[PDB]
Amino acid sequence: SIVAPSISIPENQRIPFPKIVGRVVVSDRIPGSKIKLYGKGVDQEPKGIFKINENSGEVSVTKALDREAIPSYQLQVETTDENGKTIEGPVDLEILVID
Ligand SMILES: [Zn+2]
Repeated sequence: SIVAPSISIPENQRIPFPKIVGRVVVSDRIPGSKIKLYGKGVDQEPKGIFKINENSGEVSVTKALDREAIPSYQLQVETTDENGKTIEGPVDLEILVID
């Protein structure tokens, strides 16, 4: 299955970016299936704020966040085969921007 623990990121982080801020773990995971991340903050506006290493499942933020602008994000994570076809998923990844 997929484990996607919730992340809290303080607003106003300093460089450098990107910063790893968590990882998704499957563990009993398929060769060489990939972990995919989607949603507002990734491939829907605002685009490119978060990304995932499709192998390690480490999630990274790409810039400093402002809690007053968006105080939280809710993304979807899944595992795919080499062809991006869904195996496991989706499951929420919640990201809270803390004061
Ligand atoms: Zn503050």
